Amino acid sequence: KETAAAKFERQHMDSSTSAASSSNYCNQMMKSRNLTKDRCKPVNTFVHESLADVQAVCSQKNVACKNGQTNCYQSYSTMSITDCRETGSSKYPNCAYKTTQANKHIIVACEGNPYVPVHFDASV
Ligand SMILES: O=c1ccn([C@@H]2O[C@@H](CN3CCOCC3)[C@H](O)[C@H]2O)c(=O)[nH]1
Repeated sequence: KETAAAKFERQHMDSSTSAASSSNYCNQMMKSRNLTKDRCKPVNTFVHESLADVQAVCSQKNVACKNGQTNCYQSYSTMSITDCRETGSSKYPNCAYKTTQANKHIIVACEGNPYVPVHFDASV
């Protein structure tokens, strides 16, 4: 199958690129990470920091999750991220995305033992 931790890594981690995401990046990555199989996932963020650094966020600033749960954590430092946002003219199965790089604090939901990221909540 796929654990929640692994699913977070597949959907949200891209440590291999520092911050040079081309205009093609989201189009390629949304497909390669299997986020366009059942539908075009409308919004998805990739984090270009080490797995250790992102995992460390679960020990950082506790904040409320958007859904009202209390297991969200905000990074003390800004992180290099790429936001992928489905274009207005994107039509499944040909999902099309705008690629936007940012340096922002991330907010993730953490669960389990070990306590690790399982959802990407927001960037601020
Ligand atoms: O800045 C972001 C914000 C969201 N996501 C994605 O959308 C989040 C939740 N959505 C909330 C609205 O209903 C559809 C699902 C997912 O948890 C997360 O995968 C981002 O990736 N980066």
